[PDB]
Amino acid sequence: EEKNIVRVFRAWKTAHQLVHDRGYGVSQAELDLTLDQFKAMHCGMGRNLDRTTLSFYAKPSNDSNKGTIYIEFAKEPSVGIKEMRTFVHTLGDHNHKTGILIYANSMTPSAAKIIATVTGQFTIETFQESDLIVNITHHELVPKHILLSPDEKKELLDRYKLRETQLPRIQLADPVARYLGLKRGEVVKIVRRSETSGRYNSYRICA
DNA sequence: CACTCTACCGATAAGCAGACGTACCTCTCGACCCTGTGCT
Repeated sequence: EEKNIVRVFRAWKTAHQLVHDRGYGVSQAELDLTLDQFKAMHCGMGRNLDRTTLSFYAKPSNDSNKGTIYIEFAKEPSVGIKEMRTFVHTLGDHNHKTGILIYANSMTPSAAKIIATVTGQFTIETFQESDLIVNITHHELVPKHILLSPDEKKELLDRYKLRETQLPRIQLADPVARYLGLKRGEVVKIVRRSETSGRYNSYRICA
């Protein structure tokens, strides 16, 4: 019982960090909470976690072009087509451009088909709770990934006289690509340490 | 308009087979059968 509560708290804080990293607005109070505060703000009198209140949303911080982002934790342990349609409806109602759905156990394939069905209208990204318990970008092995704006990508390609296919590649299913919400064609500048040069800048296109 | 019996395309793995293997060099030694048919 308590284990599920602490797991959902960890996933929820990780989702808040994920939102803040992508460039959306998350108040420092939200980032710097504690387990007890989460219990107070999301658990009932009987301490039973209330999955209705696990959803939140955020606004872009420095790029007003981006739409609002909406994050919801699946009420049912396994997401189905019914809940996928419900989530798409919720996204449409409030005009949320981006939507992240976090489920616990599994998600059906025909439910996944809905993501491609509405890709032209909304961008929907799915996470498993276990994929957000620990923030991977805080790992020592993970170097600093930074999304490049289209102007900076164009600058890089023109400087190296490159084609997008000639850059190193990063998979869309890459954990850090999913953490950063990378779409196909977007380039990430990765800053790394180096035994030889001290610091190194690699560039990977999402593909 | 609550149900529970079959249609579905899905995914699941399942057992399947098929596919691969250091470098360069020196030398020796062994290599079809079976039966028609003209010849004498």
